Amino acid sequence: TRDQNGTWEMESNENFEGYMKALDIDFATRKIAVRLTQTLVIDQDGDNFKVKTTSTFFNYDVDFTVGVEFDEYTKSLDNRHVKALVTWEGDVLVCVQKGEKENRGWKKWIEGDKLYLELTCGDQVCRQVFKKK
Ligand SMILES: *C/C=C(C)/C=C/C=C(C)/C=C/C1=C(C)CCCC1(C)C
Repeated sequence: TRDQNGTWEMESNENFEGYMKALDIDFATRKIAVRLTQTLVIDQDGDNFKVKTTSTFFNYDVDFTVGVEFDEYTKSLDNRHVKALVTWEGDVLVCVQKGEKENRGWKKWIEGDKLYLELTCGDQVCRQVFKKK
């Protein structure tokens, strides 16, 4: 389904370290974040998304409209400027972050009671799986 609405609690986090290292996230920061359990809160109304990612130490917020390019400055992460665009490929939601890093972005999809997130940067792929709360 395309309906990604809900509160989603992480059950699996594969290769978050590699993704973070490919982004050039500082070594000391990665040590904290690498095995933190995350919660994703997604509010989806038509093409409009509000997404909040929360953990014990880190909170993130991003709002976007599907099909509308937008500049991002990822200063709380790797501190870079990218041009972000989120679109649908079938029922897979695809974000491309155009900039210095190749293959940078993510794919997100629902399969059952679970939300899957694939974060990509360079040659690295992180896969996270969440269950709806
Ligand atoms: C729709 C799914 C989205 C927008 C996923 C967002 C995930 C993040 C913004 C994760 C950010 C972080 C890192 C990449 C490194 C560790 C610190 C975090 C959790 C803020």
